[PDB]
Amino acid sequence: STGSATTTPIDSLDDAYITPVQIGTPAQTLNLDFDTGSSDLWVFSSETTASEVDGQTIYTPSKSTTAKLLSGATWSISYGDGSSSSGDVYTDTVSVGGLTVTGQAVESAKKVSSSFTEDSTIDGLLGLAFSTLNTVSPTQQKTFFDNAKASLDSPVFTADLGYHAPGTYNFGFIDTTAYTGSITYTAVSTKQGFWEWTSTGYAVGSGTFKSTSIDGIADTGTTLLYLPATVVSAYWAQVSGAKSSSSVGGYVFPCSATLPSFTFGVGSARIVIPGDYIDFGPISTGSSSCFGGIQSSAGIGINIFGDVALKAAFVVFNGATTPTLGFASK
Ligand SMILES: NCc1ccc(C(F)(F)F)cc1
Ligand SMILES: NCc1ccc(C(F)(F)F)cc1
Repeated sequence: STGSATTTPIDSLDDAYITPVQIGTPAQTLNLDFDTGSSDLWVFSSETTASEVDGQTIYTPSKSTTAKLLSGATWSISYGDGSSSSGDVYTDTVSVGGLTVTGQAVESAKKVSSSFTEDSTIDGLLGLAFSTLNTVSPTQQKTFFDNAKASLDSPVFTADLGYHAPGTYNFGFIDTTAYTGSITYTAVSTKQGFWEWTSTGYAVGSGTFKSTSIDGIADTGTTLLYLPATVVSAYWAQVSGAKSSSSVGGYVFPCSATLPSFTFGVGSARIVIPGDYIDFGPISTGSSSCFGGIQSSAGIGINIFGDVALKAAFVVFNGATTPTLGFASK
């Protein structure tokens, strides 16, 4: 079987993407953030503290004839940006774009951090990293992808994120009309639970390509591109007036500047990120300083190929027994 769902940016900056997901019987439709950097499916629910809910659609297990409380199970998660949430665990039927999994662990948030409360358009997260990162205790739970793997025509899903436009998550098949040229596959390390791979280098604008290994993770749940300080400094040096601001927490640049493109290597192939993708707009309403989409990973400890990079490509997450990542131009 297969599944296919449209994913839509939540705002005009492509800060995140939401995808409708059907949970329960009868279906309750929630808009979830598909996150290949985490492995928990958690939702705002009727059990969430009422003051921590501001416009979200909530999952109500008591109205689902297929929901079962997973006795004694709890979950607690903290994301790399400081966000967190926690609660209890149900099992229920979950469907994405026609692809149905029964007995999926649905983690019901009793408490959420402020950053989720303020994001009225995101009803929860759907983790798509490896199940070793799932936070359910005492019994670890499998991701939606892991549960679906057996019935999928092919153990893959693909991410086709749009620039200021809707995109597609496909499960179980590779749409050969969605990209140009060939798909270049590269090896994945699962030792930390992430879709971790090694990029073969980079180029700034029309400059020479610098062959150098950059280890990082493919993370649809992170907005920006986080790279080593040496790379990020070489990019922003080509933007007149750009500077790293400690008060802002990263590189900013004059909104009137034109940004050079950024190329990253996948094996022998090259993925070009247009300079317009790196502009994340004024740091405050009316400001003439704009926030950059390429930032240093030094404070983070891991390099992150977030949405800025991934939306420049058609990306195959190959969940075969030896997993690989595929990249194609589009
Ligand atoms: N998108 C989920 C996520 C969030 C943070 C991290 C970090 F910061 F730990 F690398 C990885 C993955
Ligand atoms: N990387 C996971 C993640 C995704 C979204 C959010 C936000 F924006 F909703 F706070 C935080 C953390």
